[PDB]
Amino acid sequence: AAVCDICGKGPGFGKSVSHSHRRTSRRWNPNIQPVRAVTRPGGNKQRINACTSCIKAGKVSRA
RNA sequence: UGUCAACCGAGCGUUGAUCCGAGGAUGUCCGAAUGGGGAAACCCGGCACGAGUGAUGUCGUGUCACCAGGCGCUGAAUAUAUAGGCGUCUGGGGGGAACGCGGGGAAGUGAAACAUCUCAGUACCCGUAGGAAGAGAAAACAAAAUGUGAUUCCGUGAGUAGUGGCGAGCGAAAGCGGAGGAUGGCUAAACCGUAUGCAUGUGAUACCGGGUAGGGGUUGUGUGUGCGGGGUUGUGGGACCUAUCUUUCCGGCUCUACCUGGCUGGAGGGCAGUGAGAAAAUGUUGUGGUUAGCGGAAAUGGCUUGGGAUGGCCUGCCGUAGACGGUGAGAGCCCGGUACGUGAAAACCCGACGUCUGUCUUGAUGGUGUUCCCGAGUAGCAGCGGGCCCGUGGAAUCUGCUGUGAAUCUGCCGGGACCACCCGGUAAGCCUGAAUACUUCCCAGUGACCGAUAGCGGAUUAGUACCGUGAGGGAAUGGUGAAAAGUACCCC
RNA sequence: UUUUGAAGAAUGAGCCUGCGAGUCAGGGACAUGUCGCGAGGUUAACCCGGGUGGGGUAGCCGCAGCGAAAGCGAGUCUGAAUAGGGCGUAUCCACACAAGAGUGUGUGGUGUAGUGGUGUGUUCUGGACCCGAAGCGGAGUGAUCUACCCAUGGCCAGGGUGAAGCGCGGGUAAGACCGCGUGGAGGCCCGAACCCACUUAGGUUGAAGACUGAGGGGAUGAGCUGUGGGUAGGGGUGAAAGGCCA
RNA sequence: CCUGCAUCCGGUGAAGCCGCCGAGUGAUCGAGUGGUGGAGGGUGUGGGAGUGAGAAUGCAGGCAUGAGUAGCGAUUAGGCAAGUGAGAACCUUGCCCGCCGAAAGACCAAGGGUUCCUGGGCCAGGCCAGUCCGCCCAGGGUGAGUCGGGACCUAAGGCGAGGCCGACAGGCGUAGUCGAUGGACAACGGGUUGAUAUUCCCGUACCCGUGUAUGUGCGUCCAUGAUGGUAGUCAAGCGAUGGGGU
RNA sequence: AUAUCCUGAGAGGUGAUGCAUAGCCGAGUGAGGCGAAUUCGGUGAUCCUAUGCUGCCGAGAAAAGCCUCUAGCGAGGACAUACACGGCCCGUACCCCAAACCAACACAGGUGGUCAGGUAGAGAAUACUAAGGCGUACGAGUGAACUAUGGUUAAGGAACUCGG
RNA sequence: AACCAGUGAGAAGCGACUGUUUACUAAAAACACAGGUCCGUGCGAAGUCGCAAGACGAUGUAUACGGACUGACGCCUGCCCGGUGCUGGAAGGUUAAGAGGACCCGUUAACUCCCUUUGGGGGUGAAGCGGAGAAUUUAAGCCCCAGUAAACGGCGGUGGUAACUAUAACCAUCCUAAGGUAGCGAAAUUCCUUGUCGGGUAAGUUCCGACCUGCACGAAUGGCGUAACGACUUCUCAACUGUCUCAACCAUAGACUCGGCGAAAUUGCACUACGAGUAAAGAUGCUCGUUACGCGCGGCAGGACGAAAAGACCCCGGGACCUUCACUACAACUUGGUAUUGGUGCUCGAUCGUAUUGGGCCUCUAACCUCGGACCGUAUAUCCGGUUCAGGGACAGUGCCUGGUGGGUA
RNA sequence: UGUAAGUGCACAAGGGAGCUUGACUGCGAGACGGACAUGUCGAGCAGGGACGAAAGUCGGGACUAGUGAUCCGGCACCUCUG
Ligand SMILES: [Mg+2]
Ligand SMILES: [Mg+2]
Ligand SMILES: [Mg+2]
Ligand SMILES: [Mg+2]
Ligand SMILES: [Mg+2]
Ligand SMILES: [Mg+2]
Ligand SMILES: [Mg+2]
Ligand SMILES: [Mg+2]
Ligand SMILES: [Mg+2]
Ligand SMILES: [Mg+2]
Ligand SMILES: [Mg+2]
Ligand SMILES: [Mg+2]
Ligand SMILES: [Mg+2]
Ligand SMILES: [Mg+2]
Ligand SMILES: [Mg+2]
Ligand SMILES: [Mg+2]
Ligand SMILES: [Mg+2]
Ligand SMILES: [Mg+2]
Ligand SMILES: [Mg+2]
Ligand SMILES: [Mg+2]
Ligand SMILES: [Mg+2]
Ligand SMILES: [Mg+2]
Ligand SMILES: [Mg+2]
Ligand SMILES: [Mg+2]
Ligand SMILES: [Mg+2]
Ligand SMILES: [Mg+2]
Ligand SMILES: [Mg+2]
Ligand SMILES: [Mg+2]
Ligand SMILES: [Mg+2]
Ligand SMILES: [Mg+2]
Ligand SMILES: [Mg+2]
Ligand SMILES: [Mg+2]
Ligand SMILES: [Mg+2]
Ligand SMILES: [Mg+2]
Ligand SMILES: [Mg+2]
Ligand SMILES: [Mg+2]
Ligand SMILES: [Mg+2]
Ligand SMILES: [Mg+2]
Ligand SMILES: [Mg+2]
Ligand SMILES: [Mg+2]
Ligand SMILES: [Mg+2]
Ligand SMILES: [Mg+2]
Ligand SMILES: [Mg+2]
Ligand SMILES: [Mg+2]
Ligand SMILES: [Mg+2]
Ligand SMILES: [Mg+2]
Ligand SMILES: [Mg+2]
Ligand SMILES: [Mg+2]
Ligand SMILES: [Mg+2]
Ligand SMILES: [Mg+2]
Ligand SMILES: [Mg+2]
Ligand SMILES: [Mg+2]
Ligand SMILES: [Mg+2]
Ligand SMILES: [Mg+2]
Ligand SMILES: [Mg+2]
Ligand SMILES: [Mg+2]
Ligand SMILES: [Mg+2]
Ligand SMILES: [Mg+2]
Ligand SMILES: [Mg+2]
Ligand SMILES: [Mg+2]
Ligand SMILES: [Mg+2]
Ligand SMILES: [Mg+2]
Ligand SMILES: [Mg+2]
Ligand SMILES: [Mg+2]
Ligand SMILES: [Mg+2]
Ligand SMILES: [Mg+2]
Ligand SMILES: [Mg+2]
Ligand SMILES: [Mg+2]
Ligand SMILES: [Mg+2]
Ligand SMILES: [Mg+2]
Ligand SMILES: [Mg+2]
Ligand SMILES: [Mg+2]
Ligand SMILES: [Mg+2]
Ligand SMILES: [Mg+2]
Ligand SMILES: [Mg+2]
Ligand SMILES: [Mg+2]
Ligand SMILES: [Mg+2]
Ligand SMILES: [Mg+2]
Ligand SMILES: [Mg+2]
Ligand SMILES: [Mg+2]
Ligand SMILES: [Mg+2]
Ligand SMILES: [Mg+2]
Ligand SMILES: [Mg+2]
Ligand SMILES: [Mg+2]
Ligand SMILES: [Mg+2]
Ligand SMILES: [Mg+2]
Ligand SMILES: [Mg+2]
Ligand SMILES: [Mg+2]
Ligand SMILES: [Mg+2]
Ligand SMILES: [Mg+2]
Ligand SMILES: [Mg+2]
Ligand SMILES: [Mg+2]
Ligand SMILES: [Mg+2]
Ligand SMILES: [Mg+2]
Ligand SMILES: [Mg+2]
Ligand SMILES: [Mg+2]
Ligand SMILES: [Mg+2]
Ligand SMILES: [Mg+2]
Ligand SMILES: [Mg+2]
Ligand SMILES: [Mg+2]
Ligand SMILES: [Mg+2]
Ligand SMILES: [Mg+2]
Ligand SMILES: [Mg+2]
Ligand SMILES: [Mg+2]
Ligand SMILES: [Mg+2]
Ligand SMILES: [Mg+2]
Ligand SMILES: [Mg+2]
Ligand SMILES: [Mg+2]
Ligand SMILES: [Mg+2]
Ligand SMILES: [Mg+2]
Ligand SMILES: [Mg+2]
Ligand SMILES: [Mg+2]
Ligand SMILES: [Mg+2]
Ligand SMILES: [Mg+2]
Ligand SMILES: [Mg+2]
Ligand SMILES: [Mg+2]
Ligand SMILES: [Mg+2]
Ligand SMILES: [Mg+2]
Ligand SMILES: [Mg+2]
Ligand SMILES: [Mg+2]
Ligand SMILES: [Mg+2]
Ligand SMILES: [Mg+2]
Ligand SMILES: [Mg+2]
Ligand SMILES: [Mg+2]
Ligand SMILES: [Mg+2]
Ligand SMILES: [Mg+2]
Ligand SMILES: [Mg+2]
Ligand SMILES: [Mg+2]
Ligand SMILES: [Mg+2]
Ligand SMILES: [Mg+2]
Ligand SMILES: [Mg+2]
Ligand SMILES: [Mg+2]
Ligand SMILES: [Mg+2]
Ligand SMILES: [Mg+2]
Ligand SMILES: [Mg+2]
Ligand SMILES: [Mg+2]
Ligand SMILES: [Mg+2]
Ligand SMILES: [Mg+2]
Ligand SMILES: [Mg+2]
Ligand SMILES: [Mg+2]
Ligand SMILES: [Mg+2]
Ligand SMILES: [Mg+2]
Ligand SMILES: [Mg+2]
Ligand SMILES: [Mg+2]
Ligand SMILES: [Mg+2]
Ligand SMILES: [Mg+2]
Ligand SMILES: [Mg+2]
Ligand SMILES: [Mg+2]
Ligand SMILES: [Mg+2]
Ligand SMILES: [Mg+2]
Ligand SMILES: [Mg+2]
Ligand SMILES: [Mg+2]
Ligand SMILES: [Mg+2]
Ligand SMILES: [Mg+2]
Ligand SMILES: [Mg+2]
Ligand SMILES: [Mg+2]
Ligand SMILES: [Mg+2]
Ligand SMILES: [Mg+2]
Ligand SMILES: [Mg+2]
Ligand SMILES: [Mg+2]
Ligand SMILES: [Mg+2]
Ligand SMILES: [Mg+2]
Ligand SMILES: [Mg+2]
Ligand SMILES: [Mg+2]
Ligand SMILES: [Mg+2]
Ligand SMILES: [Mg+2]
Ligand SMILES: [Mg+2]
Ligand SMILES: [Mg+2]
Ligand SMILES: [Mg+2]
Ligand SMILES: [Mg+2]
Ligand SMILES: [Mg+2]
Ligand SMILES: [Mg+2]
Ligand SMILES: [Mg+2]
Ligand SMILES: [Mg+2]
Ligand SMILES: [Mg+2]
Ligand SMILES: [Mg+2]
Ligand SMILES: [Mg+2]
Ligand SMILES: [Mg+2]
Ligand SMILES: [Mg+2]
Ligand SMILES: [Mg+2]
Ligand SMILES: [Mg+2]
Ligand SMILES: [Mg+2]
Ligand SMILES: [Mg+2]
Ligand SMILES: [Mg+2]
Ligand SMILES: [Mg+2]
Ligand SMILES: [Mg+2]
Ligand SMILES: [Zn+2]
Repeated sequence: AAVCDICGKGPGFGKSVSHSHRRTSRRWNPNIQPVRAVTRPGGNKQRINACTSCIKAGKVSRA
């Protein structure tokens, strides 16, 4: 739950602000889920972490 | 025949010692440690080739990690195939004082308190290479001037325009003047060829510019990929037809033989070359400098005090050399050397002079109307955060994440919301030296800087003794005199 | 020294020789002397000179001010108002006009002085006269004593107390129960080593940075101890006292 | 005090120190004189100061009183004759007396590294003097097929090829290899020098390996046998990285 | 069935015509030579049989080695005797209930384990003692008070002290 | 016969016993201890450490495990559900993000009047581009209603009503939830207190047994007893003794002289009297007066505000830790939307059949999930990966925004 | 004699009656006391009003208490900017 193995999108770091205008540390992590990639026509897939961006763009096929 | 620091015994050298300059071998063990093991410098092996004993026991020289990337073989449950397994080559594991790039990232303290702020993007950490790095060829400014023309670094522009519990504080840009010259080059798209596959075929009147004609595969027609031409831009450009001008020879092809228009090979003549624009090697110069050395001028002058003249008085000489040190007391002419001249076996790097490599000349020049192209989850939009003076405020621009999601030249984006008219430009791919930053080391120089409680903690046994089981802390100790001639000898 | 008030019984001083304290940086600011120039002064960054010298007009202040502005100008803003007011035209004298509500309104003159270096007092930003804590964060180091647990050994001198069970003689129909011999279960009892620390006297510039002399509790267990291992600081551990962590 | 400039002094004695004599309204001065010394100084006028001490329970070094006062670190206690030598209650020899004796004795592991022996001396140390020493100097000294460890095996635990997770840094744990306080494993008595002893010697034992010779002696090539009975295997001898006992 | 096997204390023979010793001679920092008897009883273990046996519950390491089995290799190997050989690396002095270790010291503390004689004694307590080792590092004198550790004391016995 | 070698009894209080604790002032009435009750846990559990895998719980499965209060054994364990938590009913009101676009304006196409010639100067209006943007939708929390005291908690005063004196020993007044059941009581609780009564010696503010006037005893922060036990606290009795009237004597190690070595704290100065005075209010050091040869040794300690640690007690200023309905945040938990995210069916609505795009429910498998079984990588593997079989399944988990609880942390 | 006290008012500022909103706009010569900013009075000018024939008075209440800076923001208008 860190980075997409394909596009390598790492998490970004920022500062969270309360309604009292006081600052504090917080982190944002890109949406990535475990899916079996469709790359070989042979009909075999392997467990690889992927990101919604790559999945929806189809860089790893759906089948 | 190094040195602390005398002393003895031993020896070499004119047949060139010692010394210094360049290159070359050996180089026990640990230390990324990598034959295996482990509490640093200590224990135990395999394999091959040699040495030794009547044979084991023994001994010498090689070789015996891991990971990643190529290449070859092999193909499990399981069939296609993969994972996995073997053989062989190429690379990497650590260290380094400062200098860079991208991230993470704190608390003391001011506001006479303090949450926002500031301290500060500081200390520290992480991943990273170099001798420098990064950045870089406008989707840039400005405003009606017919302006500038890549980037970087300094001085102004000013403590102003702004911002802030409008407190404490924080802080630009444009333009202008300087250092440098390369206002440089590459790459995917529009279309033909070629190894292919996936396909399907009316498998025959379609593939080839016209005419004579032979046939049914340069597949008849589509798709994705590797390989060579033609193109690289803003007054838009590039691909197709249509006229004009056309600065070597020959061959094979445009299905085929014959004329017309195109594709490709073999030979002049230019073009550059270690180069960012393509890469590899091989044949002949600079008293270019550097790593040592060598030459190098003139008073034993006289008189005086003296232990000692390098002190005082009087006479000389050199000066392309009166910088600086030593010598028994302040030395141009005593010594070391200074001005100046020379000077290298080997090696270094620079520059210049020579085989070889490769694009183009099958090609270039100025026009025309039509059909296709100009960098995809991108630009923009909505939500949540950063840093620009802008501390969400009307919020421009850049950027991180999540959803939605566009077009190809009367297209698109920019001139601090936004609309209309004007003006500039062509992002979503990649390289690019010169102007700049720094010294752990070496060479040469300087001090209205310190002289032993000062000066680096360290002028001597120095990061030693010592303290602490640890990170770590951290001490004080120079002057005899010209030479030791360091007081023979006698006496208590 | 600090005190309104002290020779003090308010503090500092054993003696001696050394070491120890209003400086620096910036074209900063105000003020004050000093030198050139004079309606100008004035150079940065950067070039050429073993050298302090010579170039370098990019910049900054006075030269006109008023008004938030479109602007205007010896005037200007407020304003319906030459109608009074706010700011400015260096200052002055003289000449005329008004009231003499103190002064103002119009003409002519002498005519204005600022700017660069530098000495000195203060001030701005750097810790800015000298020295002086309890505490915070980041990064690292310790469970060899002390707490707990884990694997593996050793340790407890002597002497008493006698459950179940068992066999025999009684009781019963069988028992419970009644006596007789064996057994040593006991977080049982008295008492060594070891371990603990209750009272008491000494020590207190001690022999010892927490002991000694007399007495005091366990001693087969929640026992004692050796060997090697694990537990890291807003945390560990803790038969729980706000203890321990060299 | 250091410096630019111009001057003067100095082995016929420059700088500090200790006196005498004097001098200015002050911080002081003397080119006026005496002893010590041996190597650089003064005046005039400019520029720059780490430029002037008595106190902060200041710091480095040296030294005052209490002071020739307390103590000289237990629960046993010495005495005598002789010797050595300059020195003897503290050293050597001999004779009495006392103390300890679940230790105040004889040993192992951990712990230190030359404290062990021989020879030399007694300015450093021993709480006093020392001929003595756990002071130092110079030399010498440590002997394993069988004792403790390694080459044999394992635990609580540590490392960790692959791998999982994690923004990076990093946390986990498989196969394996490390880790005695355990298991198995083969020697005892006596003698010996100034220091070594299950180690050397004497006497007698035990456990693994290699070579040669000899004797039992069995097969490969013949072939009986048992068979499942022509033919195909075979039970010799080794025997596990595997199974099962211990 | 004391069948058969295993184990196995203790006893007995061998090791040993050897070694050592009480003692006798000369000989002294000491060495040399010679060298007797060595039978029977009592007491009695914390040591052996013993990983035994009997009770109890809180219910009690692994690997290696050894034996065996085949799988599998296999034509030389097994046994016995004799002769002649090899058997690897580190630890090895001295100090150990302390003047040599832990405590700043030549310290009134601590430090795991093994040896345990005689007499009285229940004893590994207590008293004197053998083997064995010590007189441990400032001394000599002196009826002061006072201090501290002991010893004794008429009659009352707790009347002091907050408190036997 | 030396040495060695337990005083005993009678009560009360507290605790059931043996045990453990503040190294270095406190060993207890403190702590735990076996008994019980309640709460929570359906199994890669809850609870943990760890942002994650994973590990413990357990190589176990409610006749167990985690949390809480109590403490052997005997007789027992009263009333109250308003407030706050917890478990249920959310059947209504309220509101976040997101969907949604009533109306409005800016903008110039087109224009509405003069004014020219080739849309502005004095208002209408299309599209596109933008802005605030309203009504409708929502889920949680909050308000509403029941249960729970071995959950945190509370359990009063007021008046009247006996045969002579004594008071309430029944009824009603306010309130809320009721206004102390058993048991005990001048106690480890009691200020007025040495309360009153009986025991104890001559004397008893201690002690023992009772009296109820319980400021301010009380039954799971338990009450009253209780065999045995306690280096726990208080009192009484016999024996004893130098603890006393009342002290005396003897020995050891110092204290003392002699010999040797040789110590520390402090220190402004010194040929450092006293009586009465004088002052920063207590004088060796000042005024008047009295006394007093110089220098030592052994003894005693009133003074020299003697030595020790920049006073702990007080205040000022600044820290640290702690508590909560003080403020502001965070972790964690929890609610919806949205992406991951698929197909077919029933059922509810805003331009009784006609149009509305979002809710509720049931199904199917391919996404996805399972510390389920069997095989292979594999000689040794409870790791890991792959194939297959078997179950869940468009949920859950996880990204982004958001509403709530939140002394667990800052 | 509205609201406490004092100072005043018998001429009125006590009461009664008719009309009317000067409880205006643009200004202000000078003084009052104050460390600072806050606080107090005022003659007189112009516009356009009120009362009164006129002379004349009116910039709230016989007098002294009935209140609050800075910053930020809202509303109307403006011959400012853009
Ligand atoms: Mg990731
Ligand atoms: Mg950041
Ligand atoms: Mg912050
Ligand atoms: Mg060399
Ligand atoms: Mg070599
Ligand atoms: Mg290695
Ligand atoms: Mg290694
Ligand atoms: Mg590779
Ligand atoms: Mg296949
Ligand atoms: Mg590196
Ligand atoms: Mg403050
Ligand atoms: Mg503050
Ligand atoms: Mg900043
Ligand atoms: Mg480089
Ligand atoms: Mg660039
Ligand atoms: Mg770029
Ligand atoms: Mg600027
Ligand atoms: Mg400031
Ligand atoms: Mg091309
Ligand atoms: Mg191209
Ligand atoms: Mg001379
Ligand atoms: Mg001369
Ligand atoms: Mg010179
Ligand atoms: Mg010389
Ligand atoms: Mg010189
Ligand atoms: Mg020379
Ligand atoms: Mg902002
Ligand atoms: Mg904004
Ligand atoms: Mg604009
Ligand atoms: Mg243009
Ligand atoms: Mg472009
Ligand atoms: Mg540069
Ligand atoms: Mg000196
Ligand atoms: Mg250390
Ligand atoms: Mg002062
Ligand atoms: Mg004073
Ligand atoms: Mg004063
Ligand atoms: Mg005074
Ligand atoms: Mg005094
Ligand atoms: Mg004082
Ligand atoms: Mg004082
Ligand atoms: Mg004071
Ligand atoms: Mg001093
Ligand atoms: Mg001192
Ligand atoms: Mg200033
Ligand atoms: Mg000035
Ligand atoms: Mg001047
Ligand atoms: Mg005026
Ligand atoms: Mg800290
Ligand atoms: Mg550790
Ligand atoms: Mg029984
Ligand atoms: Mg018994
Ligand atoms: Mg007893
Ligand atoms: Mg003592
Ligand atoms: Mg200490
Ligand atoms: Mg004691
Ligand atoms: Mg004791
Ligand atoms: Mg006693
Ligand atoms: Mg005892
Ligand atoms: Mg007792
Ligand atoms: Mg007991
Ligand atoms: Mg016990
Ligand atoms: Mg550690
Ligand atoms: Mg407590
Ligand atoms: Mg401690
Ligand atoms: Mg000088
Ligand atoms: Mg001279
Ligand atoms: Mg001289
Ligand atoms: Mg002289
Ligand atoms: Mg001299
Ligand atoms: Mg001068
Ligand atoms: Mg001067
Ligand atoms: Mg200066
Ligand atoms: Mg100074
Ligand atoms: Mg001084
Ligand atoms: Mg000192
Ligand atoms: Mg003293
Ligand atoms: Mg004394
Ligand atoms: Mg004494
Ligand atoms: Mg002693
Ligand atoms: Mg003697
Ligand atoms: Mg004894
Ligand atoms: Mg004994
Ligand atoms: Mg003993
Ligand atoms: Mg040891
Ligand atoms: Mg050792
Ligand atoms: Mg010795
Ligand atoms: Mg000697
Ligand atoms: Mg000596
Ligand atoms: Mg000494
Ligand atoms: Mg020696
Ligand atoms: Mg050996
Ligand atoms: Mg492991
Ligand atoms: Mg690895
Ligand atoms: Mg691991
Ligand atoms: Mg190991
Ligand atoms: Mg071991
Ligand atoms: Mg031995
Ligand atoms: Mg026995
Ligand atoms: Mg051998
Ligand atoms: Mg060895
Ligand atoms: Mg030895
Ligand atoms: Mg030793
Ligand atoms: Mg030793
Ligand atoms: Mg010992
Ligand atoms: Mg020591
Ligand atoms: Mg000692
Ligand atoms: Mg000791
Ligand atoms: Mg011990
Ligand atoms: Mg014993
Ligand atoms: Mg004795
Ligand atoms: Mg002895
Ligand atoms: Mg005494
Ligand atoms: Mg006594
Ligand atoms: Mg008597
Ligand atoms: Mg008596
Ligand atoms: Mg009394
Ligand atoms: Mg009493
Ligand atoms: Mg009670
Ligand atoms: Mg007890
Ligand atoms: Mg306890
Ligand atoms: Mg404790
Ligand atoms: Mg204590
Ligand atoms: Mg203690
Ligand atoms: Mg205590
Ligand atoms: Mg206790
Ligand atoms: Mg107790
Ligand atoms: Mg307890
Ligand atoms: Mg109960
Ligand atoms: Mg229980
Ligand atoms: Mg319960
Ligand atoms: Mg769980
Ligand atoms: Mg409970
Ligand atoms: Mg209780
Ligand atoms: Mg209790
Ligand atoms: Mg209720
Ligand atoms: Mg309720
Ligand atoms: Mg309530
Ligand atoms: Mg909407
Ligand atoms: Mg609720
Ligand atoms: Mg309610
Ligand atoms: Mg009572
Ligand atoms: Mg009671
Ligand atoms: Mg009471
Ligand atoms: Mg009382
Ligand atoms: Mg009483
Ligand atoms: Mg009493
Ligand atoms: Mg109470
Ligand atoms: Mg309760
Ligand atoms: Mg209850
Ligand atoms: Mg009781
Ligand atoms: Mg009595
Ligand atoms: Mg008596
Ligand atoms: Mg007496
Ligand atoms: Mg006597
Ligand atoms: Mg004595
Ligand atoms: Mg004494
Ligand atoms: Mg004495
Ligand atoms: Mg002495
Ligand atoms: Mg003092
Ligand atoms: Mg007085
Ligand atoms: Mg007095
Ligand atoms: Mg006083
Ligand atoms: Mg006096
Ligand atoms: Mg006095
Ligand atoms: Mg006097
Ligand atoms: Mg007088
Ligand atoms: Mg007299
Ligand atoms: Mg006193
Ligand atoms: Mg005092
Ligand atoms: Mg204090
Ligand atoms: Mg305070
Ligand atoms: Mg804290
Ligand atoms: Mg959503
Ligand atoms: Mg979703
Ligand atoms: Mg989507
Ligand atoms: Mg709160
Ligand atoms: Mg807190
Ligand atoms: Mg009236
Ligand atoms: Mg008004
Ligand atoms: Mg005025
Ligand atoms: Mg008027
Ligand atoms: Mg007026
Ligand atoms: Mg008025
Ligand atoms: Mg009126
Ligand atoms: Mg403010
Ligand atoms: Zn991706």
